[PDB]
Amino acid sequence: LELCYRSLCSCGDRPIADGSLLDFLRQVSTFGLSLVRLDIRQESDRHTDVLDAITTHLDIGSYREWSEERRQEWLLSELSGKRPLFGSDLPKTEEIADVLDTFHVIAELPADSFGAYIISMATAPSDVLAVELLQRECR
Amino acid sequence: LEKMASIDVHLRQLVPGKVSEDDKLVEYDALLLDRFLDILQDLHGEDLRETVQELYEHSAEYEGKHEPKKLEELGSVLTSLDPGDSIVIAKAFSHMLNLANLAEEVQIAYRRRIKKLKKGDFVDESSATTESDLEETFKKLVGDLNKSPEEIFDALKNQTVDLVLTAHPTQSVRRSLLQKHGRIRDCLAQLYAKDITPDDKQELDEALQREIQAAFRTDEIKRTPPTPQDEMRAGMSYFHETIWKGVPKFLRRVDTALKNIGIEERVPYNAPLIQFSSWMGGDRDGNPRVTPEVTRDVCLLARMMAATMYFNQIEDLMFEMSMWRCNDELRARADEVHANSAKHYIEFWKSIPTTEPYRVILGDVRDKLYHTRERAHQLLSNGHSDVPVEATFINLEQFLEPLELCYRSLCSCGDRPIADGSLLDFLRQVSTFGLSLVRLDIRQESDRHTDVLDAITTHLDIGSYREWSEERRQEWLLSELSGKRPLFGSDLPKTEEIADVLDTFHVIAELPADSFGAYIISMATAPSDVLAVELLQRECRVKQPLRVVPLFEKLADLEAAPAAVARLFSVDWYKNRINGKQEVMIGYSDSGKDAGRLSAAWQLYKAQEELVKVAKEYGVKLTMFHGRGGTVGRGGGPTHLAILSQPPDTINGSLRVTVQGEVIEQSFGEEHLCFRTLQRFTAATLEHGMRPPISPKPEWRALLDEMAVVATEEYRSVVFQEPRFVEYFRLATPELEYGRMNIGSRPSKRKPSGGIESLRAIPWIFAWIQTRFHLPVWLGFGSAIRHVIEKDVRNLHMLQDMYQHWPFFRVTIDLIEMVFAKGDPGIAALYDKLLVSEELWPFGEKLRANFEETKKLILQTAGHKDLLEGDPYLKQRLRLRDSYITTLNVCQAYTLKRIRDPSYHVTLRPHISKELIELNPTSEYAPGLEDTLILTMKGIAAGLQNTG
Ligand SMILES: [Cl-]
Repeated sequence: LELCYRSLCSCGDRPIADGSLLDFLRQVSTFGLSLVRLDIRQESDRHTDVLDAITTHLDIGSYREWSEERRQEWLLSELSGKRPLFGSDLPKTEEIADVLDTFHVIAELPADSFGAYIISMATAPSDVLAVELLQRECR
Repeated sequence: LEKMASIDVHLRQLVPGKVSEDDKLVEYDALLLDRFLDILQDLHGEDLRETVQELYEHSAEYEGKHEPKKLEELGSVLTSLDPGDSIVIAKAFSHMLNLANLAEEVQIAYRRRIKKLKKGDFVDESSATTESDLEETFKKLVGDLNKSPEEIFDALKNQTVDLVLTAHPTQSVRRSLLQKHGRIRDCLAQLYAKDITPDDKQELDEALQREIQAAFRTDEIKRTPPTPQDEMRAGMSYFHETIWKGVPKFLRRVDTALKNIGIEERVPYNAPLIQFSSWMGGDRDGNPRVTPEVTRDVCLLARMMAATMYFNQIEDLMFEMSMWRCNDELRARADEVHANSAKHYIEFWKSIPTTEPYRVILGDVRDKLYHTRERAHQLLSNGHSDVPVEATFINLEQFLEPLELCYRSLCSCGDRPIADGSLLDFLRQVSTFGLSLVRLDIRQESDRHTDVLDAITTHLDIGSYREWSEERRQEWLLSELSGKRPLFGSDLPKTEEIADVLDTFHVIAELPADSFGAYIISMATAPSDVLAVELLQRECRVKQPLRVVPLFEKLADLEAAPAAVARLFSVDWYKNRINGKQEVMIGYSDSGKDAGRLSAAWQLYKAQEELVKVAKEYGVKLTMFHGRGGTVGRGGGPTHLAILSQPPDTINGSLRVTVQGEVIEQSFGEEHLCFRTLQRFTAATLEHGMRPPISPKPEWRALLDEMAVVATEEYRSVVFQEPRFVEYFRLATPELEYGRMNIGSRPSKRKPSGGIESLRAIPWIFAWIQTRFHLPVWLGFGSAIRHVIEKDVRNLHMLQDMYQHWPFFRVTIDLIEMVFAKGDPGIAALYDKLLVSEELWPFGEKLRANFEETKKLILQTAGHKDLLEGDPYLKQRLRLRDSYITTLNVCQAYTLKRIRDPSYHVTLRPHISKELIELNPTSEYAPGLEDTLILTMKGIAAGLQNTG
């Protein structure tokens, strides 16, 4: 389309180019390939549940009981690390399976489809960092 | 055309007497040779034929009296051939040798067994003419050992003989040419029916000639150095040739023999007495052509071949299964299956009525078999399918259940006889071949796994897994295998090699477990290698992981092996993962390359002893996997005693053996040959479990330990210490040419710049097989026997006692003697004269003296004056082959001088009638000297077959 527009303008057909063609380009740019971009939203407590099931599964303690500073420190060491975090061998409650499966769906779909991941009941940096880590470790 | 009268004369001079009274071998070979020479004359002219025949007669005179003048005459004729004539002569002699092998197979296959020729002891088990058949082995176990038939039957049900097909070290002959060889063998055989009509005999002769010409007029080069999938398709030929039909036939014969000692049952149809494993497409050790996709391909191809065969077989089964009376359960299944949509038998019945319930269930199974082939073909050809997995057979139980239902049902109605017909054969084929025919083993170097772990540990900044001591390696591997965190992801710097290893594991994880056997670590040395593979298997999400099998190759690896295995059993995680079963692999040829043949044989006996000690200490069922080069890897009769010779309790109802590519035709090409192969494997296994060879007298052990020390000293002092040996090896031997040419898919060296240590054992053996010298097999024996004889006058008597009463020693010596029969130092000398620098000639001379001395000593040990005094049948067949091989040797040697030395101009002779020179256009060497060389290699390889 930009090729058609450029070409038309080259030939002094800018008026023609500024008709249905310009409307089309603007619609492509505004609506993209999806019309809308879907935001995802989840409670922070669901992410805390997932991390606590992981830390319990690794016998490092309960991410839930950890102070915010300990949470932050662990989250930081993991986000900067080179080792993956968990596998199929992980006891997942129906809820924790919901959270992880949602991240897997996000990974298997085009980026043009998504906007923002929104943490309801956010209170501390560990909530945001938790989501960032789950995003990375869910590929 | 009284030309025939000549070849007859020469043939009878080659094999003077009769090895029995049904000895028609010289007749067979004369008949085939005459027809072939007439074909040669009709296609390439009277002069070409007269030349070829003069060459053959000279060669036969040589194999007779061994006058070097005969070699000078052969050479004189062969150098004066321009490349066209050289190709036609080499092709000619390759095909003539093939015909000799064919007449050999017929003779062996129809030789009447002489019940009066049995001596009564174990020596009888070294030749097919006096070995024990299945029933004779039952009677031996019952009489001499007073075992009850119930014990024999119970032993048999739980026994497994696992034959592993590997790629051929050279020309794994194309399936088409095998088919032709079959037609020739059959024509030969039928021509000698003592009741045949003249018109029948005429048409059979014309068919034989027709097929000899057909085989001669097929090219054996060009196209590609066949891809691993092609080599695998060619290896799977023997399932269609003989094995598919052969398994149910052998098992039924077992049933009869069990009946003949009072056992009323049959061998259970699901009992795995016979199993087939394959390396074709799975062994990647030093073979980059074998990729992950190669493994996926040969797995799917196997599933296709199996589904095809089951499909074709189940239609004859459907016609047989026309009964109506049935079990209540099977009637339920029939009404259930009758509720559905009949496409694969419109030629037979519009549809199948519920009054034929067996036919209903079977027709549904036929439908599922078709869908399995179609889905496997779509998976192979695309990568996806559209055939639902619920409409195919994904595991062997799905397949067996309806058939077992038919069998149970038939037996319920007193139709057990009907059930024991095509139905029983089918069940046994399902159980033996499974859904794949073969189970593919995977094999990789330990160093590749070490590379992967080192790249990981480097990527995690924990250090270099490579630099770590074995104890630190073990400790880290243990902490990780017991941990709950995955190890690595996509974010991992993978070299092309490391990507190959990981991708191979991913392919393994994405394929059915029925497809795989064992993961085999070449160059295993320490528990960390096995643990490394186990960890890579788990962290690559291989759901049902393979059994890990260490291949302890070098001598020090063998001494350290039982310590390693004990340490592995002593680890809790591994002990619970193996589920009480461990398989260890030994490579007779690999260890031979390391430390000589005698020292490797004795060290392998001792190492198996110690490994069984460990397995009993910890309560694990040990399974020894016998790699190539062994006593048990030979062809035919000798295998029987070789298996019987293994140290007590090393088998224990699970024999795993390599069927070498250079032997598979002699062991499975023909119906009788296959049956007797399966028989001697099953009988040898069964007997050895219950009647182990004698334990060696302590002086025998001490003597063999000393001999091993001296022998290793000589072998290593020659191969590794002599600086100019590597210079000689490159001249007197076509090893370099073998590495460059399109003969085997594998590189001959692991590191191109290394000496003999970096050379793989197969090109090591092959290089010296081509010159009829066989150094890798006998080197070291001479000085060892010399040593012990001089050390005490009486040690010779002890050696002779060992050869006559200790099976292991007898079979070892016997193998050496067989290899010497395929040897001729004079030809090795010809290679020296044409291809080796003058200042290196005495080197070869000394080596040949060793050759001679060793031969004499081996003879003295075996109590023989001539080689193979105890097996005149083999002596005969070998002599007959040698007359053809010798011409291919001389041709090979002069062709090598011609290739390496463009300054060696020869007085060529005029070309000899209509061509084959224009089938290799993109050759960097001469117009047909590369092809001539390749022909002589394939030919000599086929004539010498197996050594060590
Ligand atoms: Cl119809």
